[PDB]
Amino acid sequence: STGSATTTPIDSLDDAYITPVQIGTPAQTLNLDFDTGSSDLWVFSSETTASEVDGQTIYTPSKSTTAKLLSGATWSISYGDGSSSSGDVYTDTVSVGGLTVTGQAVESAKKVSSSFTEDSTIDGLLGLAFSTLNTVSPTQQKTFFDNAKASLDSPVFTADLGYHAPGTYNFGFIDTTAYTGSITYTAVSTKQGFWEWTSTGYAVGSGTFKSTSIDGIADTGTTLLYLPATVVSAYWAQVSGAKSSSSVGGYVFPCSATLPSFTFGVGSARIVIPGDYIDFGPISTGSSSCFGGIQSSAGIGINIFGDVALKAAFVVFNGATTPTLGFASK
Repeated sequence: STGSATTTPIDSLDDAYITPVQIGTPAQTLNLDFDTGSSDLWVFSSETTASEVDGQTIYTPSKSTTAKLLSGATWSISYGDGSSSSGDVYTDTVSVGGLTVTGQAVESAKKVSSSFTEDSTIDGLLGLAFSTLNTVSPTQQKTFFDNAKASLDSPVFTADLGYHAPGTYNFGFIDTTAYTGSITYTAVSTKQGFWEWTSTGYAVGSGTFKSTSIDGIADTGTTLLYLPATVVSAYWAQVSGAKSSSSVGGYVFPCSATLPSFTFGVGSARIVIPGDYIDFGPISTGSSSCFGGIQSSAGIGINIFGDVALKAAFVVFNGATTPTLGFASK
């Protein structure tokens, strides 16, 4: 089997991407944030505290003939940005782009933090990291991908995120029309439950490439590119007037700037992030200070190849017995 679904930016900055997902019988379609940095499929629901719902579409398990309470199971998750959610668990039929999993754990939110409430466009998350990170207790649950894997033509999914445009998540096949050149594969460590890999270095603009190992995660659920302070300083030093602002919470730059590109290494291959991808616009409405899309990972504890980086590539998440990651230009 295979599946193919379009993923669409939630706003004009590509802050996140939503992908329609069919849950239950008859289908209830929710727009979920596919997150290769976590491993819970959770939704706004008929159980979510009413004051914490503001425009989201909810899953109502009592209206699904295939929903079953997973008795005794609870979940609770905290994300890198400080947001969180928790609740109980149903199993139900879940389909993505024509690919169907029966008996999928659908984590029903009883509580969500303010950041989720305030984002009316995101009806929940669909985790695509390794199932070892799943938070369901006392019986840990599998991700949608883990459940689908055995039925897939090939044990892979791909992320093809757009810049200010829709893109695609495919399951079970590699679309050879969706990228240019060849795919370069690189080793993955699953020790922390992430799609963790080591970039071979970077360049800023038309500058020389610096060969240096940068361990980080491929995380579709993180907006920006978070790299070591040394790398980030070298980037922003090429933008007149750019500075790190503790009041704002990162590097800002004059909105009048033309940003240089940023290149990262994948083995001997190179992925180029155009400068425009690094512009996250005014810090507040009407400001002439703009927020940067490359930020320091210092104090996160991990480097994160978020959407800024991933949307510059066609990315293969290879879930074979020995997982690997592939990157191609597009």
